[PDB]
Amino acid sequence: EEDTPLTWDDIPHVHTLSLALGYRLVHLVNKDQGAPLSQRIRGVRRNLSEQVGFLLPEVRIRDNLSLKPNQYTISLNGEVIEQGFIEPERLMAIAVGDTYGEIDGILGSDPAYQLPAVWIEHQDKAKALNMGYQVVDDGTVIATHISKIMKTNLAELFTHDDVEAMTQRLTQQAPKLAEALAAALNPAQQLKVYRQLLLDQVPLKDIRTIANTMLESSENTKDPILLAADVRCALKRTLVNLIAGQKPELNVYALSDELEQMLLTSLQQAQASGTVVLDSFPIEPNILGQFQQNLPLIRQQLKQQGLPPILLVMPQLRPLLARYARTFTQGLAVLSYNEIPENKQINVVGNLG
Amino acid sequence: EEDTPLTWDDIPHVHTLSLALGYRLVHLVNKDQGAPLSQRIRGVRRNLSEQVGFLLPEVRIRDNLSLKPNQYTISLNGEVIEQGFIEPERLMAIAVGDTYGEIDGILGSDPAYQLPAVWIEHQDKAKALNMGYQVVDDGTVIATHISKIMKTNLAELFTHDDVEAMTQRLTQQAPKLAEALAAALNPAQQLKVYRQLLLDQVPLKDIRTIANTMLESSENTKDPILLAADVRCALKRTLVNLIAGQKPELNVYALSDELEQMLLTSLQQAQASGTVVLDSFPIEPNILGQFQQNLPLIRQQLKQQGLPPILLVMPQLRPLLARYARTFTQGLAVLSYNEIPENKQINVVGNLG
Repeated sequence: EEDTPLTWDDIPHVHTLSLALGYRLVHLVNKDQGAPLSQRIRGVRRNLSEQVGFLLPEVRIRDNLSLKPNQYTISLNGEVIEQGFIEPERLMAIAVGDTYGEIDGILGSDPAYQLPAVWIEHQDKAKALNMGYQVVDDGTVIATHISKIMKTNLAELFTHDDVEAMTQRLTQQAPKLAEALAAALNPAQQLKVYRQLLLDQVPLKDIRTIANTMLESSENTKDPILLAADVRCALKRTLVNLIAGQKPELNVYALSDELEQMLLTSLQQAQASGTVVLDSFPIEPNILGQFQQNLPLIRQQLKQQGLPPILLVMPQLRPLLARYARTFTQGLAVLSYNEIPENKQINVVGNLG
Repeated sequence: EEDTPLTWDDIPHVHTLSLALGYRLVHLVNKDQGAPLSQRIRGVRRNLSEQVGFLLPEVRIRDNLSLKPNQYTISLNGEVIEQGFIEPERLMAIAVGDTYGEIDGILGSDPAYQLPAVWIEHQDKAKALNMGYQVVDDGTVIATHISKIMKTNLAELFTHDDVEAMTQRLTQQAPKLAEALAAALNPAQQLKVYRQLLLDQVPLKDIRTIANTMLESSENTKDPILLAADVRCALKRTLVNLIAGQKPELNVYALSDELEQMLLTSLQQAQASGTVVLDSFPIEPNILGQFQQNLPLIRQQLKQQGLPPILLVMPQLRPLLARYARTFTQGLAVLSYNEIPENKQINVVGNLG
């Protein structure tokens, strides 16, 4: 009543990641009933931090009664991105596709990868564990969802303030490099580069061999898409090691010489303007529908054989097609030619007409 | 009599928001009779502050005998904007449209949204509450009116002094961003951008992901309408989340290819001059009457189906049509194409001939 001063502080900040927790599943943060979403959530936030190099933000957790008593929503920067439904006390199990037999569990879905799911009681673990199922506790069904959301939205999770912390962690290793890098690219320019690297989900663990490449290639162009190409050409090793396995033989698609040429025409035309697009899209010659059609099949065709999906392109089209594979197909990999080692021999599968 | 020095201080300042309180309803601020307009008014000024991000001004309250003993006027920056009439002691109830039955209450109107209203005694609440009505105390009839006035005039409520407080509240989060933003856009330039964002009523809660976008896009253009487009493309998520619901399917209008083209002609023509208008209006080819005619129907046609009103345009016409929907229709939403996610599939309703 005597809040007679309202101050800007009364306005609550917004947070990058936040969890909404409905009634039936608030027995997960209460610090007594073996709160998983203070360790399991840190489990993901660590076993993914140390993997992608930069400390992922702190997942905050709130419980808005506004929603159904047994659901949760994950919010990126202000508001929901994905919203799942948790069974009251029936643990979920997944059948990868090699498991056989079913259990009495109520059908559901996998909120992570859109797989069929059965929600089984706490006792039937044996029947799941002895039939070959992939059972998971309640909290993990969330934590895996948060992991997928982080791994997808990696870009927006990298703030204009980590670019300070990255240079700190890099001065710890090569203290003379940053002192020569920060004077070559102002942090506004650096961040765009890390954004372009994290969009296509490239790990920034070995920051030295990344600042080295930015410092090198900074002379020619300060464009943050020509720079993100060079860093990827320098990380070709870990790129392919993460996309495909250590098997030297490699299977991938390739652009159809016709369609591939048809695009380069568009880029050259748009080159009339001052590269109005960086490379994300210069021209939409109505083949965008053809793409939005094939790229799902392109993922699925290679998912008729089990091998991970990859796609080869010209380097000049590399940065473009990354945007499509980032929106249309939830899973893909667009690699250039020079981004693949001369060690791993590749095997084209076919064109795309 | 010995006020022999008259000093500039004797001149009373003017205030952004101020309330006028006639006789019959001064029993609302007197601090004894459960003064609602020191808590309810703060109720709105808080549950709207924390929503739109920036601390709304302090509503001042005065009682000029000049007016009828039972009316009130709300004043923005010097003088009345809206003026309501309060029944002596008969509480008002509203029938949303789904409620059935009437009560003895004297007819009136809803000062908020122009709805039919009945003013009932304090006892008939049950008959209202058991018939399905929306009854409200005297003070709330005001407080809701103040809320509507704030939510409409948000722009003029954002002073050239908050741009200091916004950077303070943003240094609290990303202290290295402002120190790199304030050196990129002088506060005179920043404010115009926040003005353009608040005109179409976009929340500024997540200031980090807004300064980030202004800092980014500041290289190309310092025009505060090309900047307000990029911030909205970056907030597309919360934009649509606030206009429509979380339902992925979406229904909206679209410009008639003919009329849409007819405007772009006008913009290109005006491009002869140095973009004499930012984008609010380059050319009035007498289709302004057609607009002032349709936009009311455009609101109402979609109010024949209950779904919230939206309108799609070209991005190059986006900033223009925002001015019309800000004046002609008290409620509308003009969204571009790139301002809508690729997640929510849209459903056009029809052109506008």
